[PDB]
Amino acid sequence: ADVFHLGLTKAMLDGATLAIVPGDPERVKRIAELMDNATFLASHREYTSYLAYADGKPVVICSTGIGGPSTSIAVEELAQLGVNTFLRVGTTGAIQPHVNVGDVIVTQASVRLDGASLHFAPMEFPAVANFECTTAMVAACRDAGVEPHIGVTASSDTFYPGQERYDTVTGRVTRRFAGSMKEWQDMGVLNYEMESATLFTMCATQGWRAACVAGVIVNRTQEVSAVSIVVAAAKKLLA
Amino acid sequence: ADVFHLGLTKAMLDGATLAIVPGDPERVKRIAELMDNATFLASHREYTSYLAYADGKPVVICSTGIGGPSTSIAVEELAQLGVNTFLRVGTTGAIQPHVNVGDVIVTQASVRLDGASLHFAPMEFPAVANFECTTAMVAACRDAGVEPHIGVTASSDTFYPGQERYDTVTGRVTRRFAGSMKEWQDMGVLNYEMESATLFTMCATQGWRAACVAGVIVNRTQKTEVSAVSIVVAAAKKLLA
Amino acid sequence: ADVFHLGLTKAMLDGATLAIVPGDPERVKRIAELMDNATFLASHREYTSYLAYADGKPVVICSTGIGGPSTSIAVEELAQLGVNTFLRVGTTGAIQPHVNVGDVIVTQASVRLDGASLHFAPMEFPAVANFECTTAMVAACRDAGVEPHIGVTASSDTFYPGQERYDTVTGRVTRRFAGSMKEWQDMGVLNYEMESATLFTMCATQGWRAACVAGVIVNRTQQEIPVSAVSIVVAAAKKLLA
Amino acid sequence: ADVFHLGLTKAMLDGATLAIVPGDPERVKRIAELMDNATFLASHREYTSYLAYADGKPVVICSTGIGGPSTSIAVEELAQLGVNTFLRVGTTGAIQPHVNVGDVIVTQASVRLDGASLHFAPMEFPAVANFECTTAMVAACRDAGVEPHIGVTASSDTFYPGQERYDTVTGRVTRRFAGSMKEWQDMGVLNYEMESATLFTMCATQGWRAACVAGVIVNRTQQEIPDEATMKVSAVSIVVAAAKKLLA
Amino acid sequence: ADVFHLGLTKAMLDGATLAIVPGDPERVKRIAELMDNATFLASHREYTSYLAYADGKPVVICSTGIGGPSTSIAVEELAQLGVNTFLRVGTTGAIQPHVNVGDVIVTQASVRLDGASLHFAPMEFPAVANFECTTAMVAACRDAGVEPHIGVTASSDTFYPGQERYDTVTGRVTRRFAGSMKEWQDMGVLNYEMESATLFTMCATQGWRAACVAGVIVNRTQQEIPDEATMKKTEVSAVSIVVAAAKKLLA
Amino acid sequence: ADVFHLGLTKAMLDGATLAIVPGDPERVKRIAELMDNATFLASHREYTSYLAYADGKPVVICSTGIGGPSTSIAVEELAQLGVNTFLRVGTTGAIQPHVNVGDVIVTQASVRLDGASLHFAPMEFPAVANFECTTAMVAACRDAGVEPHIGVTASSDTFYPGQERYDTVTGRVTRRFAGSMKEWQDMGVLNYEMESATLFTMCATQGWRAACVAGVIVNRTQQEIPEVSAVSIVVAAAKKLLA
Ligand SMILES: O=c1ccn([C@@H]2O[C@H](CO)[C@@H](O)[C@H]2O)c(=O)[nH]1
Repeated sequence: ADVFHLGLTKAMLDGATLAIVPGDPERVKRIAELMDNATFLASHREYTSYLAYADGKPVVICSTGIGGPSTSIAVEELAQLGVNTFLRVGTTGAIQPHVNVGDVIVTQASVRLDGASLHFAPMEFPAVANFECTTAMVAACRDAGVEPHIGVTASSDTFYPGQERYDTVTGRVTRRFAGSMKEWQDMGVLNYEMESATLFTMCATQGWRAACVAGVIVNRTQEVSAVSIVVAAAKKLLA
Repeated sequence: ADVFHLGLTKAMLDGATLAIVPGDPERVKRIAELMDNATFLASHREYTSYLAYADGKPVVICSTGIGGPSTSIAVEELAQLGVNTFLRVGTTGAIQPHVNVGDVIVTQASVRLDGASLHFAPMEFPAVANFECTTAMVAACRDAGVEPHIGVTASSDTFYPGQERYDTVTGRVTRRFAGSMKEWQDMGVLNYEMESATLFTMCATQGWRAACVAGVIVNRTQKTEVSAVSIVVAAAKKLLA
Repeated sequence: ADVFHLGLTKAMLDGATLAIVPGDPERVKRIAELMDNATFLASHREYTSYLAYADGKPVVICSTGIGGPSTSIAVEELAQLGVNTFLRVGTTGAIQPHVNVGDVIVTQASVRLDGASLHFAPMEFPAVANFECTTAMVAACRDAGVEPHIGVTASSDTFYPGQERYDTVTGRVTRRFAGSMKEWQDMGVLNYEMESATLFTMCATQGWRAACVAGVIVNRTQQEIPVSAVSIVVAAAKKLLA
Repeated sequence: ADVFHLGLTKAMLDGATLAIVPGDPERVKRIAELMDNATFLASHREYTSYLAYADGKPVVICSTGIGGPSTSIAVEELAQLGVNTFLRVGTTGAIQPHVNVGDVIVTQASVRLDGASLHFAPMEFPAVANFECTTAMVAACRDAGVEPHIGVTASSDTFYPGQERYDTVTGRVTRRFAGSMKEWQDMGVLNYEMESATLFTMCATQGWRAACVAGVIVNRTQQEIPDEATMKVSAVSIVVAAAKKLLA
Repeated sequence: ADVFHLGLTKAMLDGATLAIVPGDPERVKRIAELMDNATFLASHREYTSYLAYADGKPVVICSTGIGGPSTSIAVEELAQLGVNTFLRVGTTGAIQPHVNVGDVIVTQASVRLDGASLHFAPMEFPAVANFECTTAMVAACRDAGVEPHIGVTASSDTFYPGQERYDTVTGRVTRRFAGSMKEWQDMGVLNYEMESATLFTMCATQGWRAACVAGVIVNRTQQEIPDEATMKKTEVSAVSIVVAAAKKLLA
Repeated sequence: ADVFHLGLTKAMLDGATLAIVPGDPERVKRIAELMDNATFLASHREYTSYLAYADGKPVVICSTGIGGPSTSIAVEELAQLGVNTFLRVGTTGAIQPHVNVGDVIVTQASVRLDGASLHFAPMEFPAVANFECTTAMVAACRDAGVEPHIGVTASSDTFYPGQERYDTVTGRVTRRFAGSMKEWQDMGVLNYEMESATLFTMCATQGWRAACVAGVIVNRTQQEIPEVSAVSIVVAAAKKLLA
């Protein structure tokens, strides 16, 4: 290993400069296999990595785990190995009535309901995706005949209280987050997830490109496509 | 009038749903005359408003004044009259050595060094432009042969201490803003201006589209006005097509 | 010009050290004509400036525009030209049912609902008026046989949600400002306007004098949407220059 | 008693509506004795209280103890008993180089370096004195041939790190307060004390009047704490003169 | 004196390194007299100090006054004179419905509702007691047959609005503290007092040991303030407990 | 499964009310096999769980993953299945020079350099361990001849800038965190890790007991980059609490 967590060496990446970063270690192989010559690199903790080839060029695929702290480790260590572009593919719950189950959201920027983003910039800095990569994701969507919801995502350090879920052992939500779902809804926020605010703030401040695409699993008011889009998006950027 | 500061009624706008929003009232007529049948609407305080037509569609041109507070009045009152799209055009000073004078900046999102943004959403919320409008701005630049710098802008409630200027009467910068220019520079921030954080945050939270383009007039580390006004007019056309 | 925005030089001020600073550029002329030898100086963006004379002494009258960001520019640049005293004259919405439309409010200190103030001092610092200048404003009221309604003013970076106005496109206010008008009311706060927190914090921190009088144009216990003040601020200037 | 800490009943105040509030319980009798018919009311914890008469009018003198939390109990319980005006008389450290030992400072408003003020209003609210009472203090100074320093005071929950004293066991100050004396200095701030931010904020928000005069005991551009080398009209005489004016 | 407020010199402490710090100057004598050869030292402002001897070792007993800012001066000045261990003994309003009047509460850590603690470390730092001293307090309670209530305590710069008391002149509490009592109750917080946040944060950051035990004088689910109807105090005594804890630590 | 992420039902836990919670999924088996009848329950995402018995008492062993957010899911979902005590066993970097690589730290309470703790209580609430469980951990060290460093831990949402590591791509640390290591050192804080502030705040507010022991793998006074001691202690501690 040349990096402490991932178990990777710069040579293992074969000059890859772009990473696809799902949350789940168990989804990394299946993403890798949509491209050419997929090969297992390593597995440690929540970090499962593969290499594969998109229209000739190496792409590393590596899981992040759930949440900003585990994401910030993967992104830093990948970047130590020469990665400069991070495409997140994921799952999400929608909070707008017009965002249907099975739909696709491309996150342009995020509400910072996380703590790791503050380890890169004070809260005034916007958690904003790279314009070129977001453009690539949108065009990959439309190629698939899917018009994506493009907008703001609430990115939370918790799955329960910070997404204002009451279906828990205590049934309690702290004052800060009580009433919060309706607040984001009113402001046009599309969905909740748990990594984009760290991912975006850290890449913007450090000089790397990031974007995020997600298939909607649930809608709080009432996913092959997503992986196929992110691979299409990667090939656009590498072309 | 329908609206208390602008002195406008809805009928006056002839169905316009898109405003170009420069900072200076004296630049309003100038922008309006790039389009057809420019016509004075009203002038009160720092708010001068014209109607013109862009490829046959009605467009409002209205000044905001300097800063978020005056901007927030213009945008709300225009939106009361059916405007839903706000395109900001201006001049700016760059903080990155490779952003030369005569370059163009398209602001994708802003550092919130302002107060009025917080009257729309808590600080966690991003001060981000509409993707569709930002896309139009960038296409408008490229049609004119300009590759814009697209990125993050620091949006300040002050021209002097919030932009870490020491060329003032006291020469003092309060602790919060001491060393702050270097901090934004290291984060890739491109420039300082004084309205985008308010404009972006209020539009994103209230359901309106916003974007911002500016020509670089000075670089803190080291024709362009006409260029930026030309670009915003071309983006308006694209959006209304 | 000797300064970046105003279009003025030090010589144009004829040695004035005191400015009257209305919000509205369209009020500067009226103010100046209450004094002697009123002379147009400049007009750029929201900054219209006149000079006039009070009992032989030059006074500059210059607008700030609406809100702290434009105010911070006018104040700094006039201070560049030797002004050290800034008497704001404005309009205001009363929030206490005892204050009537047409009454005058002298702002001793302000709730900092603005952002420019923080570019001069952290929030713990009081947005407080100069004692001598406030004193002069209160006296000018007494001479005119009017109540000066002296107290605390909420100074907001917005006219709409930060003053908890609901007759708007979306009809909503963000959480921070929902209920906020009732909170200031209960705390005895008199009124809303949009410049005094920035003006006071900047003058206090930078060694300049400031004060603020405003005419009440609406009472918010009744409704959201809406010369005395101007004669008082002129009277006060004269007292300070005597 | 009819309040929980001070040990007082409304009848004990003989209709007083104005209090003089020093920090030290050991100063209360001396202040009371500048007035007429000084009489002990109670003493419990740090709260010593006297009644006396100012040009025929009743006045309660009651100590606050050091800091906003103890002050807030005093001011609330007095106000339960019908007090509506609170004149603090204190001691202070000057932070500007020519505000001398023995001078008096009249505090117009305060930097809120306390926690108790936040239990009355969010930090955006100014910790400002009552205009009427501040004017009377200024007037009482001038009558005595003292021109007071009138301005802004830094009002601190600590005597040591929050006033940037370093002659302490660890000799360290936490990051927030490191360099903070220079920031207040540059801003024209006159002095440090430890009660005015809480007193002013609680009074403005609750509808009571308040003011603050204090004598300088040290100049911090010179010394951290006074000693026998430090220089030798009292603030106590000024506050009693001010009270007479307000109740006339 | 060697210090600016307390009126004490190093010699007067006779080498003492442990202080009992009650909030009230009027309790100091009584505490002192539970030990040997109790002797008055000094009294200035809110600071009354005695010396006594616990199994032959010197113990200083000094009041803090109400609230963190007064507490902070006493703790600093005592440490200037060689004290390194501070055992707070106080009174407290229980906020859980079956923590009864007359029970003892050993505070292990504190909600920081004060401002003096921020003068020692940013709010993210925990206001936590010394493990050894808390252990001695718990042990002193059990020796005495009292199972203490060990947990978290809300430590407030005010007695009225910050403890959500409404029986006041205005009968209003600012937005931040409206509904706050219910918030702490839901989180399992046991009680309110007014010193432990400041004392714990300053001691942890400066390298000194602190602990806090307090007797319950009201239950806030019952009454805002106690009266003659309130349960009367039992022979269970927080002052006896603190003295017994001191002895364990000095042994 | 009766919970959304862990893949568990209540019946699978055999009545267990205490969990040992390491950060690494690969550590779960190793911990379980220090106990009796180690039994695989589930593996999903970063969440690997075993059941085992501690002197006859059932105990769940479930990874949290790195960081508060993943920790918060595991703690909540276990508690839905009847777990009420959470003993974290981890690794840590020491920031005090007297702490050696290989020593154990028992965390009494944590500096909240995390964001998930704020999803349970505002920042004034102390990130403090359960007194009983901390005392059991101290006793287990003592029974094993190891002196626990008991104190305050800085618990950070990042491994790099928030622990003021400079050997990174950009080698920059944001203003808030520049000089922070020295600040903590000066305040007597022992060590950095990445889960305790979330764990402690969420348990204390929710009515559950939590404690945390970690083995020192690096001393930051010397360098930035670096079971079975720590794990032995947490198992011994579990036995104490369920007796
Ligand atoms: O309710 C009101 C009425 C007037 N103003 C003042 O008048 C201008 C807006 O009409 C602003 O400069 C502000 O100073 C208010 O803030 N609120």
